[PDB]
Amino acid sequence: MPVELRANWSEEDLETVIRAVYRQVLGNDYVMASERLVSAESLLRNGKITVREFVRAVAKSELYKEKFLYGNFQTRVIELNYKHLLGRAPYDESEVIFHLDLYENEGFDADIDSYIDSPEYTNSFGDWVVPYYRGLEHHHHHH
Repeated sequence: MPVELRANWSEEDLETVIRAVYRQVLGNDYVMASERLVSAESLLRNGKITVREFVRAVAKSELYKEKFLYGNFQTRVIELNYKHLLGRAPYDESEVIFHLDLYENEGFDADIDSYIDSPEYTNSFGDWVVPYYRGLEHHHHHH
């Protein structure tokens, strides 16, 4: 079931949204891992910023150099972001290579912003929708 923020929302629905995007760490009740976007929370809860922009805030909220970077592979990290922020995995090596080049040009911060302003992904996959696992079923043309 896709998580979406509708214009006619109840707080319980939004509570579901924010908890889906926020990084619920292995600590049950420690109010996240020092992850506090008080401005993003209030702006989103007022329906002023989009889920896209909220994704930005959460993705780079705390020091992103946690495990998936030096204790992982850049290719794998990109796939993680791709599947977590766009809800889908890359189609070819080219997407990964593009993001690798971007990571070298500006870094991980800019990598994140790429998943936001992406025009076709926003309109088609979800603008006020929270990235869910969108399994792309391999097909034989249309026959």
